[PDB]
Formats: sequence, C-alpha cells, structure tokens
Amino acid sequence: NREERRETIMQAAMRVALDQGFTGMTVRNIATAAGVAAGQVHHHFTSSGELKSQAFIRVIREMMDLQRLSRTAGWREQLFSALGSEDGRLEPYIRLWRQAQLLADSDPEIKSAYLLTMNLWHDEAVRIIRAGHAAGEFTLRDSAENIAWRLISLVCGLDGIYVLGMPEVDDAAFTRHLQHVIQLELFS
Amino acid sequence: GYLNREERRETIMQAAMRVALDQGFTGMTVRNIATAAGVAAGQVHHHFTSSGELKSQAFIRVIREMMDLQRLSRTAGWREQLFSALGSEDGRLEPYIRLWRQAQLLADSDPEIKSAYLLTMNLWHDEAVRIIRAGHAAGEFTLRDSAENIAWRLISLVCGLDGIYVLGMPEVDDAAFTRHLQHVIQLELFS
DNA sequence: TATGTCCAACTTTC
DNA sequence: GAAAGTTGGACATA
DNA sequence: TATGTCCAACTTTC
DNA sequence: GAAAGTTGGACATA
Repeated sequence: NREERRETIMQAAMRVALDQGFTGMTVRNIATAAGVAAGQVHHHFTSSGELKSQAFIRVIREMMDLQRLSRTAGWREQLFSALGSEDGRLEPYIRLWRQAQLLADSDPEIKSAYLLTMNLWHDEAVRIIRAGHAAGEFTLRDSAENIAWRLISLVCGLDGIYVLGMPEVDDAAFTRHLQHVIQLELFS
Repeated sequence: GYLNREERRETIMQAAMRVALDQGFTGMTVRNIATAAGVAAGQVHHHFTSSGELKSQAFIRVIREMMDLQRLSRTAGWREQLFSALGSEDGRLEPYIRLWRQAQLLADSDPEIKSAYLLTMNLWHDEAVRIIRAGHAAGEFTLRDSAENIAWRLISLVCGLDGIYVLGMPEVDDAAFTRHLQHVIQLELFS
C-alpha cells in the first residue's frame, strides 16, 4: 500500500523541525518541503498538533539512533554516551529537545510527547546499567531505574545551567561532572 | 507622605515583591505594582530604568527572601542544613519556588530575567558551598572533590529532578524527590 | 485594540 | 467521492 | 485592550 | 524661593 505519501510528509516535518524548530512546523512549510498540496497534510494526519508531536518523536528516535551507532569499549563509556555524548551531529536534535521542554509548559500535546522521550531516554539508561551490572562492571547499591532518573536529572539540570552562560559549567565541566557521578553511582 | 529616594524605591520594590509572590510575573504591571505600593504609576519610572529592571530586581529580592527563610530553619546538623538549602519541604517556600520556575522559562526570552536568574543560581551555589565547607571543617562531610564541584552537581540534580517532577511523572513524586536528594548527599559527602 | 499568523471545517469543482 | 479551493475565527502579538 | 514609557504641573520639604 | 518629591495623564506600544 502507498503509505509513502504519509512518510514523505512526515520526513518533511522532521527536516523542518531540525532546521526551523517547532515555530517553522506549519502546514504550509511542511507541505512545501514535502512537495504536496496543503490539503494532503490533513488527509494523512488528524491535525497539525499530531504531526508536530509524531514528527518530534521521530526526530528524537533518529537522535538516539545516531548516539547508538557510536560503539564504545565498555559499559561505562556507553552510559556516558547515552547520557552526554559529545558527538556534534546530535546538536540540532538536542536543540529541538530543549524547545520541546519549554513548550511542554504551555502545550499539552508537546508535553505528552516530551514525557515519552524522557521515558525512552530512561529506558536506554536502564538497559545499559542492567547490562553493565550483569557484566560485573557496575556495582549497584540501588535500582537501575532510580540510578537512571538521577543521572538524567543531573544531565538536565546541568544543561539548564550550561545554556545560561556559566563559564564555570562548560562542555568540559559537563563531561567531568557526568563521569564523576557515574563513578559514584556504579563504581562504589 | 513624602519619602526620600531610597525609602520611596523600597516601597515600590516591596510592592513588586508581594505582587510577584501573589500573582507571578504576569501580575507585575506598572499600575498594579504602583497601586499595591499606594503610589502614583509614574513613581515606578522615577526610580527604575524600566519595568524589566523592576521585575528582575524584585524577582531577585523574592529569591533572597526565600533563602533567608530556609537559612533560619534551625537545623540540627550540616547534613540537615544542606538538605534544607537544596530540597526543603517547608510549604512556606512553595510560592517562592513557583516564581523561580517561572523565571527559568522567561529567561529564554528575556535577557534581564536571564541575567537575574543567573545570579540566583550563583547565590544558591554560594550557600551550598559554604555549608559543604562548614560540614567538612566540622568533621561531618567527607570531601573527595572541591565544594564548588559538589555544589553544582547537587544543585543540578535538584533542578533536573524538579523539571521531571513538574512533568507529572508518577515514578518521580515528592517522596521520590526527597529520597533521591538524600541519596546523592550520601554519595558526595559520606563516601 | 488590531494586526499578523495559522488551521480545521466548509464549499466548489472535477 | 476525492481533490482543490475558500472560509471563519482562533491564537498570539504590534 | 492594557501595558510601558515619559513629562509638565502640582505638593511638600528645605 | 529653590529643591525635592509626587501626581495624573498623554502618548506609543506588547
């Protein structure tokens, strides 16, 4: 069945999302990027809110794909990558991710989508912690689920300060802080 | 009656503070603050460059007042003091916290508020550093890192958890928040 | 206010 | 019945 | 609307 | 009488 038209529109939304952010994700812009009439967008999606939400989730999934293709030499390093990869190709995705966090306060649809990405992120960290524990590399004094929420909280809070302009919390300090908490949570 | 410049400014600032806590930034209009202070609307710009300056400075004062409340909590130890400065469950602080959250978001579109929010983070950090240094000197805290690094990580944990908590995450409620904060304090200062 | 922007429903055309 | 075209007002903002 | 900005007249203090 | 402080509104603007 020719579901390619829906995927064509979706991929247009993904590209507009990464290039212009949520502000640029109008029916007209997406339709132009997809090369279709504006009527077809509603013909394949209930509303623009659904499209923006689904397209945002697709972008976050692509981000996680990009993070996973980086192979590391240990579960410690794979956890750091999953929580704070330095790969520059993730920057456009992280930018959209931050915008969704802000819009979540006023948009319930984006809030729902944003909440899902947190769970997808949490699940990823949980899988890595459980594997490293079974490998004998990680020592667990607490549940993987609890450890993962604290590490994600550490990253989000530290990133909230980083974006402000703190010279004391730059990319270098971010790395050292993340490595330090991994040491405390999983190597004690 | 008539007041000197410093006194008049404080009356306007005090009104701006109570409006912020009662109605948030949205309620902090020139006329609403001036009426709350009992002064002519023009008095605001006689004593502040702009409403943006007034909002930012008043916001800072509110956060300061919050930090005063927490600091006078009469704790029984440096651990309890640090927990209070990071995650006090005192219900009196909630109106201050809601304004704090509001400023974090507005900082994305308002440089004045962003600069003011930046200051509150430093003020918060300064207090955490002092408590950590005090507990270390008192023999209560064990430090494997500088108090400055420890403080930023504890503050980041709090800010990060609060963001998740605000989302409605059932696995991260008020009880979990406390447990997580108490647990990281153990890792950082008692390991 | 009122002005720019945007969209889900409606209308016409084929 | 489907695509193309039009509407009216919602929404945020000058 | 309603909200920010600014000022010429007015009132109090010196 | 001058200086300081205050007022209400005009005007433009988010």
